[PDB]
Amino acid sequence: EIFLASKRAAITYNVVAEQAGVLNISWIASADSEDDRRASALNPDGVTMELHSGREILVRLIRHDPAVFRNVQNFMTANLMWAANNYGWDRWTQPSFGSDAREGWADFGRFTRDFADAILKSSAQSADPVYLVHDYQLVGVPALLREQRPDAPILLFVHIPWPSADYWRILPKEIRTGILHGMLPATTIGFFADRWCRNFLESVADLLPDARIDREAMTVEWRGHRTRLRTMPLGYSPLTLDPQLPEGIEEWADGHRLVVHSGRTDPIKNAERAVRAFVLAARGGGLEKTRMLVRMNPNRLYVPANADYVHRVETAVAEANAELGSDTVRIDNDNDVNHTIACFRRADLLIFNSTVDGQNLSTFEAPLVNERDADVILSETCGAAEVLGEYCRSVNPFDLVEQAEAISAALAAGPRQRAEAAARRRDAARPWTLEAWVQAQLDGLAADHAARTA
Amino acid sequence: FTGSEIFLASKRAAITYNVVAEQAGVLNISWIASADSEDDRRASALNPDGVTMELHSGREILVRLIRHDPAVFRNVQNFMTANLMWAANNYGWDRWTQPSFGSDAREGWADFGRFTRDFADAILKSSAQSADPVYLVHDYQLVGVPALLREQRPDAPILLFVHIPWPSADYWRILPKEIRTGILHGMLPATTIGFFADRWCRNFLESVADLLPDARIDREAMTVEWRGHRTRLRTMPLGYSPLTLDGRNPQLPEGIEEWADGHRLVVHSGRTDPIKNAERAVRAFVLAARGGGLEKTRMLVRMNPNRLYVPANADYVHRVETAVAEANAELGSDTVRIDNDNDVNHTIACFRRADLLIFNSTVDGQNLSTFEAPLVNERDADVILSETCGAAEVLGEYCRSVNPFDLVEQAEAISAALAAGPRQRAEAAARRRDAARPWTLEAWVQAQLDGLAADHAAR
Ligand SMILES: OC[C@H]1O[C@H](O[C@H]2O[C@H](CO)[C@@H](O)[C@H](O)[C@H]2O)[C@H](O)[C@@H](O)[C@@H]1O
Ligand SMILES: OC[C@H]1O[C@H](O[C@H]2O[C@H](CO)[C@@H](O)[C@H](O)[C@H]2O)[C@H](O)[C@@H](O)[C@@H]1O
Ligand SMILES: [Mg+2]
Ligand SMILES: [Mg+2]
Ligand SMILES: [Mg+2]
Ligand SMILES: [Mg+2]
Ligand SMILES: [Mg+2]
Ligand SMILES: [Mg+2]
Ligand SMILES: [Mg+2]
Ligand SMILES: [Mg+2]
Ligand SMILES: [Mg+2]
Ligand SMILES: [Mg+2]
Ligand SMILES: [Mg+2]
Ligand SMILES: [Mg+2]
Ligand SMILES: [Mg+2]
Ligand SMILES: [Mg+2]
Ligand SMILES: [Mg+2]
Ligand SMILES: [Mg+2]
Ligand SMILES: [Mg+2]
Ligand SMILES: [Mg+2]
Repeated sequence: EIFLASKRAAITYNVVAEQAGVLNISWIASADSEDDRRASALNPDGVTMELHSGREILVRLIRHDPAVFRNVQNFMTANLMWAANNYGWDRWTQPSFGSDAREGWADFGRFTRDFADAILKSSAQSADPVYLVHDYQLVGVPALLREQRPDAPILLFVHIPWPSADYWRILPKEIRTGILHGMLPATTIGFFADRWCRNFLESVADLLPDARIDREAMTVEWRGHRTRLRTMPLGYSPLTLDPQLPEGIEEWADGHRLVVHSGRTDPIKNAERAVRAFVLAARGGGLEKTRMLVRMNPNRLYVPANADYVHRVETAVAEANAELGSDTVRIDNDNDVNHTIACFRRADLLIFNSTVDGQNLSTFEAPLVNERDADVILSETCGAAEVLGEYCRSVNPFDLVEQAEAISAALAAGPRQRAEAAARRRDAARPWTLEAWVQAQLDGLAADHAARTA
Repeated sequence: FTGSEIFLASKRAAITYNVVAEQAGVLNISWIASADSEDDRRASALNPDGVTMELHSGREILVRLIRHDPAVFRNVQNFMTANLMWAANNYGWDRWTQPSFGSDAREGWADFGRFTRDFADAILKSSAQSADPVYLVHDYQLVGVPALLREQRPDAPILLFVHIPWPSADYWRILPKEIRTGILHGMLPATTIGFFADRWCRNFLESVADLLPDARIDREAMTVEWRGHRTRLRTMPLGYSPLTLDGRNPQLPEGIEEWADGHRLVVHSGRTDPIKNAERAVRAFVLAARGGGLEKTRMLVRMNPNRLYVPANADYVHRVETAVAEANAELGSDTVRIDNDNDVNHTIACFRRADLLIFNSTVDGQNLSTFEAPLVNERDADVILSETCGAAEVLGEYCRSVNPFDLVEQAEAISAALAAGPRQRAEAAARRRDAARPWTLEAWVQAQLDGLAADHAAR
């Protein structure tokens, strides 16, 4: 009786996919490629997939209008909404919204309707449907489901940050209020971090004059709807972690301590500042036997900011080597999860210094697989820092001096200090499994639902 | 405050041989400010007690200039206060690419601690032969001063009044740890902290709650309790100084009256500062005009040069020039003009002539022009006002309140303002003047005194 939906499914012929497997339910997601459109058309029952975890799932892909989907993905969600929720605008010079934003918003409504139709069509014969709506791209869905199913439990879980009210307000009026209107009819809105729940509540208080927020209870009362905000942290999926280095890396790292920065090709991952911080720390000859690997996993390169970030990182690494000597810093840029885990295991120092991050799962996974008791530098603005920051070197991701000094201190630490820190850090990470988080969703929603309906 | 001597301090005294200057005039008290130059130091040495200065408003004040170490000051001014600190509180960083703080930021903090001890020392020396001093400390360069005054004058009323925004907690947190905490430690010992807008007070309380684990905030009482100090946050709006708006009819700058002659005139006016948002103003104008529709309309971008040595400000001027060049290329030659000077007679004259006034700041501590301009305007000009100006909390309901980042919204507001008839414009402008008129400098000074006295009484 549980229905699960999220936009992104990268199929070839994922946390939401693992959750589908845990609950043994179908997963409604978007067809993006032509192959998905064909597979979906040819397979009305859904497409079956085995995940690495060994879980096997059924995925129902929605065939959107291709132009609507193109605009929504490339412009609205991955670019505009991304910069709105992940703090990428300077205000002085960007953004400047024109007609494109309005057409994007209309297209967004159409995409939203596609998901609501799929979810309602699929649940139509269900007497007591439970709706789990995942991701920021589906923020419009709860209002549509609520209109048809006034009594259904609806969780909206957002995997990315929620920005401060002043920053949320950057968006065009129809969009900044329209998104909030779409979300509040949910029974429960979930984020990974208290800071995001707080920012959400402030955004609502600021923009919606009829809303009453309660900061202590973390609730909104708005036009009938009572909505509860919950923080439900996620760390890792053990079954997905249950590898070998990329080519050249083991021999290149052989006689050295290895610093690893790892993340998507997304500006929030902050590899440019990580490299510049390493350079400050290595500035001759502050460090001698150390190399740095920048592991990048290509993702949404249809966004200009993402392409431009890659170039900025490449430029920084070349400048690093020009300074520190040839082959001090390398980039390895592929989407092999096996390579990522291998890099995690080999690291002497792990850097997850994001400008901001909804959670950051790498900061749980990496210490859990690392067999060198690697120290971890973690940005204070990652959702993960609310659970793990006391066990890592928590840093301001904009301060190169602070980061360089953390790098230097981490590499100076002996194996006995590193052993003890790493043990505490693993102990803190270990409870935050995918299975526990799924349970947290259902438990939170069940509790809130009784009050929501009342 | 019977029996009290009041002391007023602020950094900026652009004296060549200002709101704080007018306040010194209102209260008949000396103004302690920074010697920027060699001339300033000489004048201050020659006149230990102070230099007499007539303001154009007609008031006469005594100004006492503090000699700083020349290098300390140039760095505090050029890098810290004109540039780094400005971007922090006026929202000029994208986070993805800027800022990246290096060793210069830590040295800058150290220099800032010096400039701060300079002011606190001078203030305390000046008040040393006073039994019951009252300290009015103005604007963001002096954020460190209240802690030092409190340390040496535990029972003195201290107001710190910040003229610029206070940013959201997440944004304030961009700053290096020593600075983001250090500045809060500096401010909280004040009896009262004032801002021009409620939003700034709210953001300040959030920053304190976020960074200072020892502090307790009350969002409704607007208070902080931290390590002993109870601090009250107050919103004290300021609009205009009537003594700068009376007197003879001002004259327009060279050629403007001719050029604007047969046309409706859109005026954007402001300092050469990215927050003033002229580039978007011009692009919104172009969207509203093209192609036909605003045929008898011209646009004047009045810029007042200030801090052009800051790269962000130089870049802004370049972007505006570029947008004006592109506007003219599109709409026809000489449709949009830039006119730059710091002539206040020219500014008032342009306010007077405007058919449409645009004050569309990306953010603004208050913006006083949005009060002055409707008060002197002779044409019932409409006002487009950014919702992110502190002024909008008082005047937003009486103007066309816009999201300053939305070109479509702004173009539609330009079109709607110019489509309005004389009776609608007359009625709107009368309500707008009525809403603006009470917010005088004199009333704001009284608000400072009244708030401080009340908060001090709650010792
Ligand atoms: O499509 C947006 C991103 O979704 C994922 O990342 C978000 O959700 C993660 C947990 O599922 C968080 O750790 C992270 O902070 C969020 O950005 C996905 O991992 C990314 O590849 C996507 O860009
Ligand atoms: O030195 C910073 C600026 O100070 C003034 O502007 C601030 O204070 C004004 C009121 O005194 C507000 O209207 C404005 O929003 C603030 O930015 C001064 O007018 C500016 O020239 C200075 O750059
Ligand atoms: Mg997307
Ligand atoms: Mg992007
Ligand atoms: Mg808001
Ligand atoms: Mg609600
Ligand atoms: Mg990543
Ligand atoms: Mg991304
Ligand atoms: Mg991105
Ligand atoms: Mg950098
Ligand atoms: Mg930290
Ligand atoms: Mg001077
Ligand atoms: Mg200054
Ligand atoms: Mg500052
Ligand atoms: Mg400051
Ligand atoms: Mg510091
Ligand atoms: Mg504290
Ligand atoms: Mg006056
Ligand atoms: Mg006169
Ligand atoms: Mg008090």
